[PDB]
Amino acid sequence: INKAYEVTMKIQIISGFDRQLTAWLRVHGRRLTNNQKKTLFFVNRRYMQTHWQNYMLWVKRKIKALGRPAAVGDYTRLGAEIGRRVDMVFFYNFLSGRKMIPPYSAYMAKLNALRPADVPVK
Amino acid sequence: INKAYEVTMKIQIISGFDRQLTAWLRVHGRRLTNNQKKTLFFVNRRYMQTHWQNYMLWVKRKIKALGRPAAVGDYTRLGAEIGRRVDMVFFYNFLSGRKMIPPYSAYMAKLNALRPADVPVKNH
Repeated sequence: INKAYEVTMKIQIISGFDRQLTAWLRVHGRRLTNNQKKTLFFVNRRYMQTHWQNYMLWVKRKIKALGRPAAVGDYTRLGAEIGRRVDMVFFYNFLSGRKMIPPYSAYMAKLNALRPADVPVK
Repeated sequence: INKAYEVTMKIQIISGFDRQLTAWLRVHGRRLTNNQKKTLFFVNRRYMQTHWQNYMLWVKRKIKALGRPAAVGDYTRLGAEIGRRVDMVFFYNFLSGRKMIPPYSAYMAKLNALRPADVPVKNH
């Protein structure tokens, strides 16, 4: 059930990365402009996209290792695990500590405007 | 810091960062696209811009410590030292290591097309 599986995983991964960022922003957000905050949310979606194949390699081996028929809920749980086990807070700290949060551009707004279920992955 | 001094520093810093990137690329650039390489050259300019206030305080201290009035040759030297010693390699490793090199955008090509002397910084 391929796309139901991709959708629940994307929702959980983005949700999880977004939780890390919103938590981080409560501590560090004072210093950043609203555009810089939106850029970091873009970063979350882009990070998921550029690591999607690696997450799928790994998810494929975890389902396989179920010795069981995968239900969509398996995918929900594997996505939630990626969402909390990727250290995005390190990434925010490094990027902001290097003063290199990129400018908020229309192409970033475009990605942020999609529903999480529709964020394109390959 | 006066305009003439600003200009020799931007030239030397961008040149130094560019040399560091050119070096790093020999090791780490085999599988990047031309686009991705051009983004890291943009990153060098952007890095200088966002660290400009930091470099200006460092420069002020170095100049206070010179033991004589400063002249443009001192600023050329300090810009070259920043160009050499900032570690752009830890930043290039971070972007490439995480597969987060940004796409090459039109605004980036615009910044890359300026002469280093004309890259805007907050110094006016």
